[PDB]
Amino acid sequence: MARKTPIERYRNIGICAKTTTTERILFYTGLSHTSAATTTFWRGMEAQFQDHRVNIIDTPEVERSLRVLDGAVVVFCGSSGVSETVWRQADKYHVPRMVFVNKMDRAGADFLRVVDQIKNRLGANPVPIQLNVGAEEDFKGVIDLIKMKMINWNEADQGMTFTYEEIPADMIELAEEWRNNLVEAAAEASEELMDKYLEEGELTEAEIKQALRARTLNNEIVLATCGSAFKNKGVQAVLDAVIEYLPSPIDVPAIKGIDENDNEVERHADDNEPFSALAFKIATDPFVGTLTFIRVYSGVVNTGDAVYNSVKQKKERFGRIVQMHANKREEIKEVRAGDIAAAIGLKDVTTGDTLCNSDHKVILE
Repeated sequence: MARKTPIERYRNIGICAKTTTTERILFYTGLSHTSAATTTFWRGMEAQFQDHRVNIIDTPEVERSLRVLDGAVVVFCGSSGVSETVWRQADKYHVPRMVFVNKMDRAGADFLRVVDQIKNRLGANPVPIQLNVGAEEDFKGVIDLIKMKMINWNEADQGMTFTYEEIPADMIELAEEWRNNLVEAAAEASEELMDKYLEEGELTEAEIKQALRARTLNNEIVLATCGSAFKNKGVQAVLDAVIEYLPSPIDVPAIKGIDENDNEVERHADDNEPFSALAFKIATDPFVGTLTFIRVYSGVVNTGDAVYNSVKQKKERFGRIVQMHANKREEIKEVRAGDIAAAIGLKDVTTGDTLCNSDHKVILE
């Protein structure tokens, strides 16, 4: 029995802030194709990618949530802005992140101000990849600084389609100043990119995206976007950024746990590694009893498998397994490395417990 979706197309993310951003993500993903974790599909605003499985993990415990997700979308209101406690813990666990400055349609909205605060108050290195076109009631879209094009989302579709257009005349200089910043941000990813940047004064879109992705993954920068969920202008582009810049399960370090001799060991994101998983939320249900949400880090688990609860030091047997989608449940038979699902009816599993292969015991938490 083989893997159906390559592990590189998974994005385990948290949306940290939230309810409006998440509801819009479920809406866009749904028509294009609180629950502890919801699986959605996204192939890009222009269907420019293969289908990616985006597992959206509900975020507030906090230290546990950050190990369950691989990357995060940290959402800041355009008017208030800067979270500080969460950001610091994220730094400790080296969680790659991007930033979404939402509510750009509201009074007092100022994208660059929020960005300057992330740099100054949070000690981060934010790099905008967009510029808002207007603010408050004048907010009508964004500028994709990499393509150097304005995104005009259709109003009747609810932003389900858009058209690329030219950067309006009064924004050209501002758009160029910030594109220069992002390019130099990309140039510092390698010796080769810097040498080209210095000689030619430019980099290709593919070079810029690869570089910005690498710097996001090594926690050197945080890319910044903006928009408005209510005006259906922006979250569609956040979803593209998740694919382009946030990590897959093989882009983060192997999870660490403790073995039977109290020594630190790791479990690599590979289906051939011994099975290991963390139970991160247990939800009750009036028809199926309990839903034990697990993040699988390594190996595979199937319905009928005997596994070991390393905390309780007892065997559990997996029965039914489900993944929650926005509008239904998919009943499944296996859960592989890098994925999230819920096991129905486990007997004695508590939140934070590790489930693993009996012959390679490990406690993740």
